[PDB]
Amino acid sequence: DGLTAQQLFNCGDGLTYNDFLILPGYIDFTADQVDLTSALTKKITLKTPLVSSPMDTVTEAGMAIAMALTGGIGFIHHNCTPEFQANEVRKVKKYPLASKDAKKQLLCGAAIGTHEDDKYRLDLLAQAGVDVVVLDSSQGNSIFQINMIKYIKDKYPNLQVIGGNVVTAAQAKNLIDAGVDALRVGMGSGSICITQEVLACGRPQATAVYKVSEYARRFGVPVIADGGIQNVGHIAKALALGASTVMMGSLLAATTEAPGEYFFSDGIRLKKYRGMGSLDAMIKVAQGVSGAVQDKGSIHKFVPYLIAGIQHSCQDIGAKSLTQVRAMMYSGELKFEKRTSSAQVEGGVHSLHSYEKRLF
Amino acid sequence: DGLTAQQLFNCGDGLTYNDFLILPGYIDFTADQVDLTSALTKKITLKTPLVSSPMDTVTEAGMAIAMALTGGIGFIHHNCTPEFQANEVRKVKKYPLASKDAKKQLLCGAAIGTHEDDKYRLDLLAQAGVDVVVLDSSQGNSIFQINMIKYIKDKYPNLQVIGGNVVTAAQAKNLIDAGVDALRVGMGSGSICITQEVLACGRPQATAVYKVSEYARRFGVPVIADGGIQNVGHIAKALALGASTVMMGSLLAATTEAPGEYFFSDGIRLKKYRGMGSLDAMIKVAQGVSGAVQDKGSIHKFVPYLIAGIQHSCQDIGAKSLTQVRAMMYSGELKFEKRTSSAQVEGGVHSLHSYEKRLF
Amino acid sequence: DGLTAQQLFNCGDGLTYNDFLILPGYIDFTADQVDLTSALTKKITLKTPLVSSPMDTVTEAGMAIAMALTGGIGFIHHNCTPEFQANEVRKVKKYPLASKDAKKQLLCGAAIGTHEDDKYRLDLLAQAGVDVVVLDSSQGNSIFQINMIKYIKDKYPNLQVIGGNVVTAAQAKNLIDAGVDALRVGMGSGSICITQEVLACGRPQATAVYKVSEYARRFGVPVIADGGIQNVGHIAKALALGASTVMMGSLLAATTEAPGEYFFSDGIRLKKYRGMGSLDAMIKVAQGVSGAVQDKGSIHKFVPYLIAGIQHSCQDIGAKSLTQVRAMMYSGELKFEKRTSSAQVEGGVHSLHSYEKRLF
Amino acid sequence: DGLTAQQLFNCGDGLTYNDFLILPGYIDFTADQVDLTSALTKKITLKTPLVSSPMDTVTEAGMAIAMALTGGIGFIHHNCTPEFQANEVRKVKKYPLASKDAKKQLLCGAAIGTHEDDKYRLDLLAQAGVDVVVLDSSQGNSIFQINMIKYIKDKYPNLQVIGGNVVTAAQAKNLIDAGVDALRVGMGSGSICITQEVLACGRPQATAVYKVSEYARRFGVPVIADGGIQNVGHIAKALALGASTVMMGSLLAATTEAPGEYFFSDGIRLKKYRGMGSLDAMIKVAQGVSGAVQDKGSIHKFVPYLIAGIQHSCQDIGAKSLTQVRAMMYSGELKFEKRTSSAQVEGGVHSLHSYEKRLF
Ligand SMILES: NC(=O)c1ccc[n+]([C@@H]2O[C@H](COP(=O)([O-])OP(=O)(O)OC[C@H]3O[C@@H](n4cnc5c(N)ncnc54)[C@H](O)[C@@H]3O)[C@@H](O)[C@H]2O)c1
Ligand SMILES: NC(=O)c1ccc[n+]([C@@H]2O[C@H](COP(=O)([O-])OP(=O)(O)OC[C@H]3O[C@@H](n4cnc5c(N)ncnc54)[C@H](O)[C@@H]3O)[C@@H](O)[C@H]2O)c1
Ligand SMILES: NC(=O)c1ccc[n+]([C@@H]2O[C@H](COP(=O)([O-])OP(=O)(O)OC[C@H]3O[C@@H](n4cnc5c(N)ncnc54)[C@H](O)[C@@H]3O)[C@@H](O)[C@H]2O)c1
Ligand SMILES: NC(=O)c1ccc[n+]([C@@H]2O[C@H](COP(=O)([O-])OP(=O)(O)OC[C@H]3O[C@@H](n4cnc5c(N)ncnc54)[C@H](O)[C@@H]3O)[C@@H](O)[C@H]2O)c1
Ligand SMILES: O=c1[nH]cnc2c1ncn2[C@@H]1O[C@H](COP(=O)(O)O)[C@@H](O)[C@H]1O
Ligand SMILES: O=c1[nH]cnc2c1ncn2[C@@H]1O[C@H](COP(=O)(O)O)[C@@H](O)[C@H]1O
Ligand SMILES: O=c1[nH]cnc2c1ncn2[C@@H]1O[C@H](COP(=O)(O)O)[C@@H](O)[C@H]1O
Ligand SMILES: O=c1[nH]cnc2c1ncn2[C@@H]1O[C@H](COP(=O)(O)O)[C@@H](O)[C@H]1O
Repeated sequence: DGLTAQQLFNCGDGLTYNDFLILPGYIDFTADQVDLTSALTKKITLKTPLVSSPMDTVTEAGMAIAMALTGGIGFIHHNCTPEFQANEVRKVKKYPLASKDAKKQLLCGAAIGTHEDDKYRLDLLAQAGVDVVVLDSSQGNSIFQINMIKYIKDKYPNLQVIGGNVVTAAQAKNLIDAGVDALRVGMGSGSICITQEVLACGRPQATAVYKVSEYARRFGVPVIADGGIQNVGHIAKALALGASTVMMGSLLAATTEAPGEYFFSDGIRLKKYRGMGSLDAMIKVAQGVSGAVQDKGSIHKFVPYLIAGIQHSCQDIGAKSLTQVRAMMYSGELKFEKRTSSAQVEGGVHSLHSYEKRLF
Repeated sequence: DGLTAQQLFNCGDGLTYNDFLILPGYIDFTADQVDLTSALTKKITLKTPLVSSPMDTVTEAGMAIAMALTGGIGFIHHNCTPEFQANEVRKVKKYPLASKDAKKQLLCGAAIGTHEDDKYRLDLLAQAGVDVVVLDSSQGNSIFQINMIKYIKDKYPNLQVIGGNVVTAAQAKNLIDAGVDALRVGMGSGSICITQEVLACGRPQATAVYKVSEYARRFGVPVIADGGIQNVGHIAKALALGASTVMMGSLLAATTEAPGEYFFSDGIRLKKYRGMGSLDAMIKVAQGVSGAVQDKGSIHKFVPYLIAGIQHSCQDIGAKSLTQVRAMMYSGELKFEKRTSSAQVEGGVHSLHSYEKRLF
Repeated sequence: DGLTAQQLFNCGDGLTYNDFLILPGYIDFTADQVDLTSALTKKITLKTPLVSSPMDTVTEAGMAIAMALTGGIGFIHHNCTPEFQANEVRKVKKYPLASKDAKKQLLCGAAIGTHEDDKYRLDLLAQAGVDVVVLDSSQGNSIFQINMIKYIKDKYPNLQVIGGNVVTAAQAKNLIDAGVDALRVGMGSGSICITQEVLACGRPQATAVYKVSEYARRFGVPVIADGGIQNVGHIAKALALGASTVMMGSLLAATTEAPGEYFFSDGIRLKKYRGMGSLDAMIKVAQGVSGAVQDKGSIHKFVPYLIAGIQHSCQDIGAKSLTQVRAMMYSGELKFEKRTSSAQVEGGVHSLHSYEKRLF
Repeated sequence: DGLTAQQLFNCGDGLTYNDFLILPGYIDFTADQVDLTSALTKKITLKTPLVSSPMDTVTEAGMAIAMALTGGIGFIHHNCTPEFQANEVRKVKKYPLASKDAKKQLLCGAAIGTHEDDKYRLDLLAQAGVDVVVLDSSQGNSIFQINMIKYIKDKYPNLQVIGGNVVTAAQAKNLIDAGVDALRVGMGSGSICITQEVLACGRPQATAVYKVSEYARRFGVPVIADGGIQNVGHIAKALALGASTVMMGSLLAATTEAPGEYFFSDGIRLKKYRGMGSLDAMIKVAQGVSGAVQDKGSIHKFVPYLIAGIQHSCQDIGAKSLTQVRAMMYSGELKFEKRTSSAQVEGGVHSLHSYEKRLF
């Protein structure tokens, strides 16, 4: 009855989060007894598996503080001067589940590129007290990224470095050999991303998260699942497939703590959201779009809802912690099954004249 | 020519009712010679395979009386004070194919939870003379449900108990060992249900109905197929896959006997219909939506139409009774075949400028 | 390179006409050198493979005359008094590729049921000079149809009888043993049919046409492909899969010779079209809808377009006659390939702001 | 990890460009170091892989000059007098990556049919100095085309002849034996083509491009991929599957250099675009539609964008030239993976209220 993850993904099919479900297990505990403790890198641990994306319409100091206070972490974007990014990290560091360091200050992440401006940008961020840095690229398996990783681990031996983006075990081997402390996974699955239309390169997100995690777990390197998360079930699926944490953009967009002001159109409230490879953000080929997302309220209200939903999902599948979810996934005890297009219709809201969908 | 059910469902695919058809057989009898007699539990038998769902917008005493008079049964909902549910059961018991007990009163079902308030609710329902009780949960394979079943079978040895919801043979083993008299099958396939999108857990309904019934038939325990029934063909498919009875919500919603008033919107008549896990019905995470369904008239006219349609379907496939349909299915005499997206388009109404679809 | 029909259909998939294509061959002749001569029954031959459906919104004497004059045949419907159907057959018989009998009168077909009124209806049609009769049923594998066939072949040994509808080789065995002269194939594929929705019984049309023809060719019994023909490519596919002739409803509906008046709605011209199992046409369960189809002009203009299109299709696949098309299909010389949903999008009109589709 | 092209296309599935992706490789060079040099025929080489289609709404002398100046080539259409086509070729020959001949004049292509008017049309095009000629047919594997090829290679031994259209290795064998210098590939995949609807004959474009190229590479004969190119990723996929050059219609339609005037509808600017087999372009059966495409600016701006996009795609997959892309594809070093319908949705723009899509 059911299929194990190894035989679900080694079929060669192009599986996404919407193409499968997890089969229910046995329940002998309540939902809020479930532990969501998660390893971000080899040496940084969070109370929750949630990470904010380093985009200029998603993460500044206000978003980073709110994610850290709710038990996650925020990565500040680099579409600004080195001075500005360092000042934002300083505001986070100088501000029950809160994510904190050895001095009891909030944890903060930052993003950098792989050019020579980024070697100076790194120094300002290290002086500002950054806890972890992510090399922000579409295709992280490059000589430019490998030279940047080898430079950082020599200059600042204490710093935690996240490599990527990657979608295959061959790409992960080079970055793990180069000494990264974690891997960012996904290519083209993001809500605002058109990289697969424009360059024919990418991967369906569920098989990518599963494949890279199966290779990376052998070296003690955790995986961050990034792009294409639309709901709490997508977070549960990403963690169940081997990811240690989940990074999101559009799902945290249009919250009170996200950068940019609110506006009105068609009688409803909106906030701007755009890809870092859109012409708006940057002979010059575009890799993303710019648009808008509906208002979602404060992260101090929305993150507790995601936490309750992940706990309820772990209870339905029979696991007391995310560590136990991944252990029963790799051992073949957790079970999955595919969905046909008809099953996807049967699984959504159907056969009603009209309906109202409130989540919490 | 064609595939048996055993080789149709052991392929590992995510099959739903819309993904297959039943191949025609040989006809040597008229349609109204077909017998629809069905076992609800180990000791309760109905003239028809139809069951009303225990939802607050579907089953109260008026709905339960009409279903029993038409040869089916109604399960009264528990989103009310225990006094009110016992009084509704009392009104059903105080009221040619009618479903009745040894005292010649109509048969009545009731629903309860698995908390400690439900031990008191159970005693009032037993006082009121209830014939069968269903433990109403999204994931019935739990210590809470198993302790509730073992308590009921000791306190009232005469009472018939229905377990679930379940979608796998591993879940059914625990409830059959605990002593249930029938199993409720389905998770997330309901018209008003978003559990699969919020918690990533569930199963396509046709494979769930087929697999739980194949395990349960060996212990003499019948199966009730619940959620995702849109038409008479779905009822015929559910019974052909091994189910003894079929439970529906939205298909019996907006009938004259269902609870709640009628109202007009967009020039047409409607009645409210909602999931028991919707915020409207019940820090708190929603598992269903609330909406509306178009008016359908009285169950005293609508149920006879479903009965005639199931008889016509049994005639087309060559069987004189539902018992014979399940016997031909398990022996490999009955045949099935898959449908691609193009076959589903060819099977619906197509190639017309406009059309009118009256069923009876 | 490519797949033979035997290995395309013995995969167990639910294939429809839209799910595959025919691979091109070698051309050494012009398009109008192709011969479309087709056997309707064991003793009736037509210049073309086209047959009009016996529906009350499709075939009366005017349609039957035009179909016969253009090289096909028309089957008159039975939703009228036996007197009226016999008078319509009389008007066809009383009237360069024209379909004619030994007396040089036009050929005419008629439809009858399997009840005892039909034994009298048959005699009026036989005296009216009918050339062939079809038993008009949704599921022709019945004791009622077998007794009717055995009665007709004894009463009128000269009469040609078409059995069906069938979709499997097991159904065809009984009717071929009973002595039918041809088989009508298809169940639920028609434009106005909801039999699969309501009774769960039917079959995808391309696999049904292929499987019944493969069994029937061994006894010299031809096959008529009926229901779900939307364009000339569907006619070419039906003939290539083993059918001797193709029957259509909606494709010949709203022509000048079809019964019923024209009317205007939404600024365009329409004619009524309905299923024989719709409540409009006939305690009672509906098996079809009633609607409308856009005007197509005269059959004396429209049938020549279908003839030219089938000749062009035979030229592209490399065959000088329909006999040679079926010979290369059964020998494995003709090749086919499957289509994914994306291939169906690439195969239709795509990537335009607006367009106009003119066929001839 | 991933599938090679040989095992992706030998599955028998109906694959299109949208049904797969290319997995990323290793990067150790910048994007504008990538070489796009491409062989058009056995003796003509271009700086870029881009070709203009010979359609009356796409290629006249203005379009041919602009494509040649940007490093590609244009084929002039033949839906005009032979005198007019020769005069257009004359204007192209009379006019840093520019495509040129031994006399340092721009390269020019022309189209001809397989009738006896075309033997005279050929002589005027040779008079005018044409560099290459394409035999313009829907099904090029015919006695008419083979006699035309054998006539041209004897009359003008210096002329380069392109055969087709073909979609199978059996069709290519006859034209390669006849002595063609290149093959045009595709049937029914074009934006304005309904050949698969009307004649049931054609092939999904990605499998056709891959299979004809695998057979043709053994004889040193290059392949031109024609029809169904919607974006830069489609060009990258076509070249990666073995094509030497890519031909497009709709993607170059509504540019400043394309023939026909601009017009306004619904507040936007448009230009007419139609299939050569539409009734507008030419008892007669249509094989294409006529419509409109939105304005796209000058080819001197649009072609550089396509060049930058193909270079970026080659960089993401790890290749310094198109020659190396095809070498990694045939050796099994390049990797691909399939996409389910859900993966195609995840890969496009999703989960936004509104968005703006600018490419450059
Ligand atoms: N799937 C994804 O994750 C994805 C896809 C597209 C864009 N994006 C987002 O958009 C942003 C842009 O991504 P990107 O990949 O263009 O960033 P990038 O700076 O790596 O890309 C610039 C290009 O210049 C080249 N380059 C990079 N570093 C270099 C160096 N040191 N020397 C010489 N050449 C060098 C690379 O080949 C690269 O294609 C990213 O921050 C990312 O978050 C993400
Ligand atoms: N697929 C489905 O069938 C489905 C899915 C969702 C909701 N529903 C409907 O919505 C209603 C709500 O379903 P539900 O599963 O939330 O009901 P429930 O009362 O079982 O759920 C409440 C939660 O509290 C916990 N719990 C239950 N009994 C307990 C006890 N005795 N002690 C301690 N903890 C206990 C359980 O872990 C459960 O998740 C149901 O009546 C059902 O009809 C159905
Ligand atoms: N897929 C299809 O081809 C399809 C499906 C539905 C309807 N239809 C059309 O609608 C019309 C109605 O079809 P139908 O199958 O209902 O016709 P029918 O007269 O065969 O059906 C009437 C019912 O009465 C019973 N019956 C038939 N003859 C009998 C006899 N001699 N004695 C006792 N009982 C008998 C049969 O079991 C049948 O279900 C047909 O003419 C057909 O063209 C076609
Ligand atoms: N998939 C495709 O590539 C496709 C499909 C349809 C149309 N088209 C376009 O439309 C145009 C029309 O295509 P077409 O195939 O009809 O051109 P065509 O001139 O080859 O077709 C005319 C028909 O006449 C016949 N014929 C051709 N040459 C002959 C000769 N010398 N003697 C006797 N008979 C002869 C052929 O059988 C052919 O079907 C083409 O230029 C093409 O670009 C393309
Ligand atoms: O412009 C872009 N194109 C493609 N991907 C991008 C772009 N900008 C950001 N991304 C990715 O998109 C993710 C956010 O996707 P989302 O959570 O689905 O909304 C980011 O974390 C990046 O991995
Ligand atoms: O809130 C909810 N979420 C999910 N499933 C529910 C909920 N409430 C009821 N159900 C299920 O939905 C079924 C009715 O589904 P329907 O017949 O498709 O309309 C019920 O019998 C329950 O099994
Ligand atoms: O009411 C009905 N329900 C289902 N099938 C029918 C009905 N009436 C006619 N048919 C079938 O529909 C065919 C016509 O289908 P069409 O060519 O697709 O429009 C007829 O020849 C019959 O086989
Ligand atoms: O009328 C027609 N029907 C079918 N295919 C055609 C027709 N006219 C041109 N073609 C093909 O369509 C291609 C252009 O397709 P596009 O690039 O997708 O817009 C041409 O290069 C021809 O191969």
